[PDB]
Amino acid sequence: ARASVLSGGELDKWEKIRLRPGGKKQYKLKHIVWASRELERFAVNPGLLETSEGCRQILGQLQPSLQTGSEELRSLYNTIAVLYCVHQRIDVKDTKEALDKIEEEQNKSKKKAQQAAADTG
Amino acid sequence: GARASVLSGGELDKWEKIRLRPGGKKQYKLKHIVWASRELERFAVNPGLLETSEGCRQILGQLQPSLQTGSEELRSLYNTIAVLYCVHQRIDVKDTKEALDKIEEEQNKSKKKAQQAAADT
Ligand SMILES: O=P(O)(O)O[C@H]1[C@@H](OP(=O)(O)O)[C@@H](OP(=O)(O)O)[C@@H](OP(=O)(O)O)[C@@H](OP(=O)(O)O)[C@H]1OP(=O)(O)O
Ligand SMILES: O=P(O)(O)O[C@H]1[C@@H](OP(=O)(O)O)[C@@H](OP(=O)(O)O)[C@@H](OP(=O)(O)O)[C@@H](OP(=O)(O)O)[C@H]1OP(=O)(O)O
Repeated sequence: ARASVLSGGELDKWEKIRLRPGGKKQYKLKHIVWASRELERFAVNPGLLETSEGCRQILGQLQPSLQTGSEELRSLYNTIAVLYCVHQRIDVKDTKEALDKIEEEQNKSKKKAQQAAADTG
Repeated sequence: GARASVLSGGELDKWEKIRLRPGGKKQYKLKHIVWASRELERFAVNPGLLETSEGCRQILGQLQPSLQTGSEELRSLYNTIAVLYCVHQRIDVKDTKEALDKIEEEQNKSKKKAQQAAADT
């Protein structure tokens, strides 16, 4: 699960992203292996880490449990959030920025969906 | 019509400076409150809920699922009540677009303070 999930280029940008905004630990291979084993624990298909859409669907499954979520649950969500941004080639420098951008991309997409339907005709 | 129970004095003078469209010339008037009031009755929604920040919030939650497929009338009604909410909340807006952006920004920050409140146990 250390070569199927990310490409070579994806990995090099993965290993520069910091776990927390003002911290110097960064993401490693071990966080990919861990998230993989975690999803199986949660009865989720780990193969979905391999793509943007797969990651999106995982975050959709996990979102409802996020506010009451344990630290393990929150760490798993944040990791997959960073993976999604990587797959999308959205630049991020830490976990918080990936969450902000995913939030920003959900608003943009819902906006364009409303404009597209509204201007239909 | 009168329907002068919805906005106070300070609120009415802010209402009438807000533009219907972000860079437009027409601004909200008393006839837009009268109209929104009658529109809600026709949608079988309590128009007295226009009189408070909490009332407008509950209306927006009622109408939101219908928004993407809504007609111009439905969208106009939603937009009008989004501005009223911002007026009641003393959120400074200058047009309908900004009112919608700030409601979304407010929902984002409440959901994350709630996630941080629980996350700190
Ligand atoms: O390959 P390097 O010369 O070692 O520089 C890279 C990198 O810069 P690049 O993206 O151009 O490779 C980092 O930060 P960003 O530029 O992505 O913002 C980071 O910079 P910091 O000094 O701020 O940490 C750090 O430079 P350095 O190795 O001197 O500490 C990093 O190496 P790391 O990714 O392992 O931190
Ligand atoms: O006669 P006024 O009521 O004083 O209208 C003027 C003004 O127009 P003038 O520059 O010609 O005086 C502005 O609008 P524009 O003509 O440039 O479009 C301004 O507009 P904003 O609301 O965007 O700030 C505002 O209009 P409003 O009536 O909404 O307050 C403002 O005068 P006030 O300082 O009296 O508001």
